[PDB]
Amino acid sequence: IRMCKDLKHLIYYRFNTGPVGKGPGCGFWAAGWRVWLFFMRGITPLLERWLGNLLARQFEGRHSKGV
RNA sequence: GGUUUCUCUUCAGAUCGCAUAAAUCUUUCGCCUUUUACUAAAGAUUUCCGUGGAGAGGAACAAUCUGAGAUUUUUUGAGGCCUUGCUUUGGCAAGGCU
Ligand SMILES: O=P(O)(O)O[C@H]1[C@@H](OP(=O)(O)O)[C@@H](OP(=O)(O)O)[C@@H](OP(=O)(O)O)[C@@H](OP(=O)(O)O)[C@H]1OP(=O)(O)O
Repeated sequence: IRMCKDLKHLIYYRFNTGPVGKGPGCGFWAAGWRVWLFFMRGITPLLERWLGNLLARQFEGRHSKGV
């Protein structure tokens, strides 16, 4: 989130330079899109393992003593 | 001595990736009632998103294509001839010849 905020500042202070002002008209979404896809690369196996454990506890049942 | 595409197997020691996430363990910090979820540095490992080389099989298209392959100076007649020793009998070593 912090990286995205920093990127926005960078983009805005390369955008609002000449006659353009502080309007909401700047949409240059490639950098934040890159950041959230690299996050999604990292968060795919962790969420896969977590939801697999959730489904296995939902269907196989919870081991009482177990480990 | 074809291209394109799909799948499988094997090897990566190249910035395998002119990009970059996450997790585990051991310690140091910070926040701090306690536990997750946390802070950010190191080390040891992993997973994931991708990649390169080689081989094999399949499918669709061009059906070949791409190759490798002489006289006029200095590289051709200034060529033949008797004698002495050896003849090693194809001639060698020495003289005036043309
Ligand atoms: O720095 P942030 O906290 O991330 O807020 C910014 C900032 O607004 P603030 O100055 O008030 O903090 C920008 O403003 P500028 O200084 O660059 O002019 C910009 O606002 P502008 O559109 O007017 O440039 C942008 O706004 P937005 O993302 O809507 O485009 C956004 O403000 P927000 O946090 O409200 O979104």
